[PDB]
Amino acid sequence: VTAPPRKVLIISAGASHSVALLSGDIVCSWGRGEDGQLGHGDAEDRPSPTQLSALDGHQIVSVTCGADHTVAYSQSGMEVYSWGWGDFGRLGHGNSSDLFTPLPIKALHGIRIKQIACGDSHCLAVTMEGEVQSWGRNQNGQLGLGDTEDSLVPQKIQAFEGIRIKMVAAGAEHTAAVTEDGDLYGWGWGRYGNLGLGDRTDRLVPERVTSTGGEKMSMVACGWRHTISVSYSGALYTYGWSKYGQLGHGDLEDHLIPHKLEALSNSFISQISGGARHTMALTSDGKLYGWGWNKFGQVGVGNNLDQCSPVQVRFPDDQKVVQVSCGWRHTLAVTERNNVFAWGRGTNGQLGIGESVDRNFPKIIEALSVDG
Amino acid sequence: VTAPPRKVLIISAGASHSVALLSGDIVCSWGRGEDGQLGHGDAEDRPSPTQLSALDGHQIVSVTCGADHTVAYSQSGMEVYSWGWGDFGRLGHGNSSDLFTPLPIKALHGIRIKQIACGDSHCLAVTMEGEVQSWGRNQNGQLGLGDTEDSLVPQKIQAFEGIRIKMVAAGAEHTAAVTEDGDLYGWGWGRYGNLGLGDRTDRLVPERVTSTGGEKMSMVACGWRHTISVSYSGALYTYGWSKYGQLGHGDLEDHLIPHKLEALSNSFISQISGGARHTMALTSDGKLYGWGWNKFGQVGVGNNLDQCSPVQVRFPDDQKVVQVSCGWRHTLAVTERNNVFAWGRGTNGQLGIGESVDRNFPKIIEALSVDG
Repeated sequence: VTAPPRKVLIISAGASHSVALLSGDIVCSWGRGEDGQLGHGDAEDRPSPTQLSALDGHQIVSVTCGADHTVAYSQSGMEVYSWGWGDFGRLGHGNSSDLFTPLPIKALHGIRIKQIACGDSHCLAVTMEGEVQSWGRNQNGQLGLGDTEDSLVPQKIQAFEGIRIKMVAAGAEHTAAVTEDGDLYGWGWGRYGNLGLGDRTDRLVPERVTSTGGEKMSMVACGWRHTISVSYSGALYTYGWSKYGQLGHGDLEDHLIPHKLEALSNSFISQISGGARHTMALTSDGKLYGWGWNKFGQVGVGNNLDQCSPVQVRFPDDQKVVQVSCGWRHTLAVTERNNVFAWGRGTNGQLGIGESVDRNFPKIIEALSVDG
Repeated sequence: VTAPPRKVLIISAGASHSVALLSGDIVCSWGRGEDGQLGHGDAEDRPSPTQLSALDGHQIVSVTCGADHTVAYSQSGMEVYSWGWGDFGRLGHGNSSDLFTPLPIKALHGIRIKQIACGDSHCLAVTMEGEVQSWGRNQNGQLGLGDTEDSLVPQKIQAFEGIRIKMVAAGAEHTAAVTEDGDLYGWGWGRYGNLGLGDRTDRLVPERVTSTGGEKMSMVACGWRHTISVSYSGALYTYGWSKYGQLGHGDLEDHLIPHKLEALSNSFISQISGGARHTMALTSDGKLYGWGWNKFGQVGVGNNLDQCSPVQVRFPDDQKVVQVSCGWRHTLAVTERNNVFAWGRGTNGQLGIGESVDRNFPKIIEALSVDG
């Protein structure tokens, strides 16, 4: 009998593409291919998951999408790879060349990497020791280096000296982080209140968010112009832009400091993802809630109407969700049954279900899933 | 017999879409439709020219594409319309809502408009009196208003008081202008020397280019990060980014001040267009030269190799070219026979030739042309 599908370990949504890491250290990618973000050498869209052969045997343990580029890394080889749109040095190679196949980021060779975050035009790496390096576009201070000059190679954020960083997140042109001891930071473009600092002004270095209720934060994620964080008590906070209701507070008003999403106060949140104009949160018992822009069905609730308060995304037999990732106009999810689902815009093939119309509720990706 | 095709009056290329104005005041659009830039109400790509019915009978005399939006105006009704991606107020309506159908820009109602220029995320209008108003993204000073705050509505550039502006041009995040008396200006994002001011620094208000040889400039155009101008003697100057050879000086070096393109010194240049990473120039006797990025065939010279020096684009029977417009990955041209040709990337339908592979030399658009 044909071997069971590989376990789906990681999913990541870019703006119009999708990438997964499967057991056996196998990378696959699908969706928009025009900027090289799929990494298969050509520039064509792929409507079904396509194995990225160039990374076979390279012991990849992680993948992360930016808007129109992709990063992956190997812990054993201590190598980070990047490919896709090259403008402003977002790929980190000391130039701005686009890449249609993965190349190792030489500046990160031999570094012990804990996490990579990618925004639209900048990226950040966290080391096992909690140090942070950033690269790419810096016009609004998003690299946190204290100026506004783009960096074509990774540079250490000296502002975090002596501060152990747990994780970072990046939006279009802003950045956030949480420390191992629960403090929350924001920097970069801040015009819609998305740094959580109480104003609409950029920051060129990380600045600590002081309005958190004395609550410590365990995690943070960014959408295009909004930010989401979760406290040690599982409470969900959002801040920044809510033009499309993506903050989830029942209206379309921006927030300049973190604001607890009251409607979810009785659920413990375990994972979060920000899309361009929508948001996902996953509870500890595997229920997925979505909200925000829904023009293309990306909220996954069976219609095409924007949602300004959380709505539960439903799956067959109520199977629990274990991973979620948001793109510009689509959403990906993995369930406890080792099924992968996708919904939203499908014109670039990003749903991974073969040629298809857009979908407004979850659709199974047969190529990756146990069930049909 | 079926009436002759309408005369093609204006062509304009956006990043991944294409728009034309035809005799009888008819607007048609094709290519990528996802952000609303085609203006037909839906979000779908159109691979053939599609009449924009909503503007029928509105006496449109001009159309101009930005990256992912479109502007048109009527001289008789003194109305300017915009549609497409709404972020940062590039559409000029006092909000940042996307539009999938044209809406009039109320702030420009009853104003006598001479010209509209659109970049990626900002736009400018020149009045019949040579005044300039700008709107949209302003993070690097590209609106020329003296600060870095986005403007959701048009605002007058007070810096040009008493200076009669002939025309303006806009790139990704920079802007240029020529005065009626031949002076050249640049402002906005300047990191690749593209303002022509001798450095890599932004300007928040227009600044005059002083290295022009005492030559007066009759016209200016912008690509993504480069700028092109033509003198009263028909000499061609380029400056800014030349990573892809788009300045046309035989190598890949940036220029911080205008540099005359020596290879074309024996031709008189009459029209110019900048694409994202390629360039077009049209001589007074109707010969079209292209150069720069050619990955998708957009230079139109029968291959997919970048060109760092001008190469003549050839047409059937050497019919003269009368109009040209460059997009992100495609190029449009109109000839003296009232034929329209397109070449380059075709995945969004932007070539207007029905479903098609990419093309590396000119292909006739049957729907608009006299010939087959």
